[PDB]
Amino acid sequence: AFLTVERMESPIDSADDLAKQTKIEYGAVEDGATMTFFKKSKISTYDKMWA
Amino acid sequence: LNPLSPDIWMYVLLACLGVSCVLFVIARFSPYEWYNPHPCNPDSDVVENNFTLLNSFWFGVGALMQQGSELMPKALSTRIVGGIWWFFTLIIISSYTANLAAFLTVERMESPIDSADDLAKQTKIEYGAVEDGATMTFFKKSKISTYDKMWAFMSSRRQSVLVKSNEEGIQRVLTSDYAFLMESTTIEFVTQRNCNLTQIGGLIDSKGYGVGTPMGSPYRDKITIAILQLQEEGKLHMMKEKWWRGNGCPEEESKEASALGVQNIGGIFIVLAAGLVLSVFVAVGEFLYKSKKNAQLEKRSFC
Amino acid sequence: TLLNSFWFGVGALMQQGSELMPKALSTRIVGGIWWFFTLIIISSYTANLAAFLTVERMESPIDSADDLAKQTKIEYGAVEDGATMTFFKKSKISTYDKMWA
Amino acid sequence: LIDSKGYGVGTPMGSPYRDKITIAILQLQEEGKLHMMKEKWWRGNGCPEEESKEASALGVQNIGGIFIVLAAGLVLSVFVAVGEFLYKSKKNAQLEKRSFCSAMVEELRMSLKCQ
Amino acid sequence: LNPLSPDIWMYVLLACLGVSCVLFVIARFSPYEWYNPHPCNPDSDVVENNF
Ligand SMILES: CCCCCCCC/C=C/CCCCCCCC(=O)O[C@@H](COC(=O)CCCCCCCCCCCCCCC)COP(=O)([O-])OCC[N+](C)(C)C
Ligand SMILES: CCCCCCCC/C=C\CCCCCCCC(=O)O[C@@H](COC(=O)CCCCCCCCCCCCCCC)COP(=O)([O-])OCC[N+](C)(C)C
Ligand SMILES: CCCCCCCC/C=C\CCCCCCCC(=O)O[C@@H](COC(=O)CCCCCCCCCCCCCCC)COP(=O)([O-])OCC[N+](C)(C)C
Ligand SMILES: CCCCCCCC/C=C\CCCCCCCC(=O)O[C@@H](COC(=O)CCCCCCCCCCCCCCC)COP(=O)([O-])OCC[N+](C)(C)C
Ligand SMILES: CCCCCCCC/C=C\CCCCCCCC(=O)O[C@@H](COC(=O)CCCCCCCCCCCCCCC)COP(=O)([O-])OCC[N+](C)(C)C
Ligand SMILES: CCCCCCCC/C=C\CCCCCCCC(=O)O[C@@H](COC(=O)CCCCCCCCCCCCCCC)COP(=O)([O-])OCC[N+](C)(C)C
Ligand SMILES: CCCCCCCC/C=C\CCCCCCCC(=O)O[C@@H](COC(=O)CCCCCCCCCCCCCCC)COP(=O)([O-])OCC[N+](C)(C)C
Ligand SMILES: CCCCCCCC/C=C\CCCCCCCC(=O)O[C@@H](COC(=O)CCCCCCCCCCCCCCC)COP(=O)([O-])OCC[N+](C)(C)C
Ligand SMILES: *[C@@H]1O[C@H](CO)[C@@H](O[C@@H]2O[C@H](CO)[C@@H](O)[C@H](O)[C@H]2NC(C)=O)[C@H](O)[C@H]1NC(C)=O
Ligand SMILES: *[C@@H]1O[C@H](CO)[C@@H](O[C@@H]2O[C@H](CO)[C@@H](O)[C@H](O)[C@H]2NC(C)=O)[C@H](O)[C@H]1NC(C)=O
Ligand code: NA
Ligand code: NA
Ligand code: NA
Ligand code: NA
Repeated sequence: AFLTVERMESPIDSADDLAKQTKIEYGAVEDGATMTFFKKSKISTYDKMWA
Repeated sequence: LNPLSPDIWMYVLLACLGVSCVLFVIARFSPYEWYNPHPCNPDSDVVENNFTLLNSFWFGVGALMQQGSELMPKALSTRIVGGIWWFFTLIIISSYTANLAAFLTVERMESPIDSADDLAKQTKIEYGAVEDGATMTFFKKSKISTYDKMWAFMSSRRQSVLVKSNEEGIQRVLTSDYAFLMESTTIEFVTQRNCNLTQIGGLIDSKGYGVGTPMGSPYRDKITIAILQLQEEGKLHMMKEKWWRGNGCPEEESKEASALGVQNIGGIFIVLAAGLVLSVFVAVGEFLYKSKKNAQLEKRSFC
Repeated sequence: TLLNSFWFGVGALMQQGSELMPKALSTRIVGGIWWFFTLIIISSYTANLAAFLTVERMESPIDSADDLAKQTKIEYGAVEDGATMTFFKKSKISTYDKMWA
Repeated sequence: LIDSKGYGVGTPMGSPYRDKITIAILQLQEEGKLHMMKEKWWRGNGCPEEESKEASALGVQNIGGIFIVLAAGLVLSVFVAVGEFLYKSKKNAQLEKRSFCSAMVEELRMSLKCQ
Repeated sequence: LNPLSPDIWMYVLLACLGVSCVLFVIARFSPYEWYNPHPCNPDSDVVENNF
């Protein structure tokens, strides 16, 4: 029950997997072209990253 | 033999000869193991230590495989061997049942190849490409790198790695062992409805598609203000998510994890078959040894 | 005897012990390899009956509308062209748009 | 790749300098030139790393410490093998008449084979 | 030595010495566990324990 717990877990590999990780805080360059894509996105996976 | 990473299989085997042979040294040097195997009398001067080198391996192997042995030592210097070699067993045998429980319920299929470079070293995979399309014009003019060496593959074995269309090769890779070099827009389309065929590697080339326009037009200054408008609102991405979606394959179920057959473990019907034949050969091998002794005992040797 | 040779054939496979305990080298390998045949089979049994009862405990029946969206085996079903599909065709929640797909 | 922006050789307010470049930059894009130069400044150390994963497939890194306690469990066997050998030699020297010279004779007796 | 906490391993070894000593007391105190280990020539008054 240890070696099947740390086998179910895996490092994040995409942008939706990081949305389910509220422990790891996001970080970005502020008020630039990166947040420009994220504030007007209606995909609602990246809107969760904006939240 | 998979769940213990064979450094440990070589260390335990070199510890099953290690602690075994030291227990031979400790016993013959200790006084209490010099007791009588015939305790009916006080002594007939028949006082003899039981631990021979054949019996020294026997408490080694017999304790490592949970079945026990016949010796079960008496002297305190041979209890400390018997108190640690037993505790050496209940972690190795209780990590074997731990890992093999954790490899059957949670499996992750490792691919042998991960890129165009790790794929390049193994010539047993029979790469192939789509002959006379847009891909062969990339590798023909390729004088760059690794991809030049892959051109020497395809020129050596033509009409077998040069499938005439996309659809015939998808039938071919579903049967044979094959690995495409084709467009990464169609690969995103095939892998969503035919979920046995994943995209390993990544981008090697970036041509990029585009709306056509005749030679000289005021359209193209207003086409690009419409395409770049659709990139920013995500409409060009939401339409890309809409058509290439299809069915989708959330394939994680683990599939009743495994009804374990011969296909996983069959080597213990091989190491059993290669064990009993080894003992028939030593049965005749010591049968001649008794005849070798009887050659020296009475008078006669071979008759 | 053959009556006792099953006893080392059965008792060594069920880990309860034996009564013979062979005493010479030509019967130490057969006495030794058969012990290694037991400890792989019995530890591919305990290590696999654990692997059934933790698989059908991770799975659970669907309890919401997003969990059924991840189940492409169970096909949806609805009343056709009515008030139910009216809510689903104009939804922009994109969880119910996946149910419309 | 979330977004697909793309860089570009810029061109001033509406001018035919875009037309001589969009022709000529596609010759660099298709032959080899934007891969021969991209691997000339984005090269780096070429660092190999991690052998990617062992990932709970137990080796020496986790249960290797029992080979410490198996090594430590045999050191306490040798040091007590002297202790049993000194305990009866102290007893047998008390019995008949003689001193610790016979304790070496007890080693001369127990150095023999199966008796 | 991780899947049991350091409170169990400290108590298991203190339950090993707790049952090695109590079984030593009961086996001497009990009448039946006194027996002669010589039935090859019985009735010898050579009563000894394995304990
Ligand atoms: C029924 C009787 C049961 C007795 C069980 C006793 C179990 C004792 C448990 C005590 C619990 C105390 C908690 C902490 C102890 C740490 C132990 C450890 O991990 O390894 C320690 C040593 O290893 C040993 O302690 C010796 C074990 C081998 C010999 C045991 C023979 C038993 C015979 C019984 C006859 C009586 C003789 C023994 C009397 C004790 C040190 O390891 P380390 O420091 O990490 O090494 C790295 C050092 N470095 C970093 C510089 C490289
Ligand atoms: C004895 C120590 C253990 C074995 C030694 C190795 C340890 C060294 C560590 C690492 C090196 C390992 C690499 C060796 C490769 C050689 C080929 C090989 O042997 O495997 C072959 C057979 O397997 C056997 O026959 C060996 C096991 C049975 C004989 C030994 C035990 C018998 C009693 C012992 C008497 C002494 C008592 C000792 C007491 C301690 C594999 O079979 P195959 O035909 O290739 O099947 C392939 C099928 N496939 C293609 C689908 C995949
Ligand atoms: C692929 C095919 C390959 C196979 C076929 C190849 C074809 C070739 C054909 C034929 C060749 C094969 C010949 C058979 C070999 C053994 C014969 C035998 O049994 O006699 C002896 C060896 O048996 C033992 O017990 C081993 C240990 C010896 C005990 C002490 C003697 C000296 C120890 C030093 C060296 C030891 C080893 C050192 C490290 C290696 C019997 O010994 P024992 O004293 O009577 O046993 C007492 C048992 N007791 C304790 C119950 C009382
Ligand atoms: C763990 C230890 C390993 C070996 C264990 C022993 C060997 C293996 C024994 C039998 C092999 C089984 C044949 C394979 C068929 C598989 C089908 C099945 O599941 O059960 C079948 C057999 O049911 C039994 O097995 C009953 C148990 C046998 C008891 C005798 C063993 C004691 C030996 C000691 C005696 C001492 C001798 C004297 C000594 C001196 C019938 O069940 P079913 O009708 O098919 O149900 C289907 C349900 N389903 C569709 C949902 C699946
Ligand atoms: C939990 C139990 C505790 C420890 C047990 C004892 C410790 C030592 C045990 C095993 C040591 C193994 C060392 C290396 C590991 C194998 C690697 C290998 O390449 O094997 C190969 C050859 O090797 C063989 O075929 C031999 C199989 C090993 C079993 C030995 C049984 C002898 C019993 C010992 C006692 C006898 C009693 C005698 C009494 C006097 C076979 O595999 P492959 O062809 O490479 O398959 C390729 C597939 N793959 C790539 C995914 C792998
Ligand atoms: C004369 C008496 C008998 C002695 C011999 C008995 C015969 C049979 C004995 C053993 C047979 C089988 C084992 C041998 C295999 C190699 C061991 C190994 O794997 O290394 C392990 C030891 O871990 C360390 O190296 C950490 C530092 C250890 C310092 C000294 C330990 C002694 C502890 C105090 C001693 C006093 C205790 C006192 C308590 C009161 C782990 O290695 P690693 O560093 O983590 O990395 C792997 C490196 N490698 C790949 C090269 C392995
Ligand atoms: C790193 C350096 C090394 C570590 C230093 C280690 C320090 C020294 C280590 C161990 C001390 C002794 C070592 C040599 C003697 C062997 C022991 C023995 O045989 O037991 C004897 C008890 O002892 C007696 O003879 C009766 C007196 C009781 C002593 C205390 C109780 C023993 C508890 C546990 C012992 C201590 C446990 C540990 C305590 C902390 C058995 O009685 P016997 O009289 O032999 O039987 C009749 C003899 N006859 C059959 C031939 C007729
Ligand atoms: C001649 C000799 C006779 C005795 C044999 C001696 C050898 C073997 C004896 C014990 C084995 C090892 C000793 C310590 C471990 C015991 C439990 C422990 O962990 O401590 C306990 C503290 O309880 C105490 O503090 C009492 C300490 C007195 C020792 C004997 C008490 C038990 C007997 C009378 C028993 C009466 C019970 C009712 C019976 C029907 C901790 O509590 P817990 O229980 O572990 O967890 C429950 C609490 N919780 C749920 C909130 C977490
Ligand atoms: C599991 O994947 C393997 C991949 O190797 C499949 O094995 C191939 O099966 C086809 C049958 O159409 C053979 O022509 C190939 O030669 C096999 N490849 C080999 C042996 O390397 C296997 O069919 C798949 N199983 C299932 C149930 O999908
Ligand atoms: C490889 O392709 C698929 C992937 O498992 C297997 O067949 C598919 O099965 C799924 C359901 O699991 C269906 O939705 C697909 O339509 C099936 N596709 C095809 C082409 O049959 C197929 O059995 C696998 N193995 C081989 C040898 O082709
Ligand atoms: Na388990
Ligand atoms: Na057992
Ligand atoms: Na037993
Ligand atoms: Na078990």
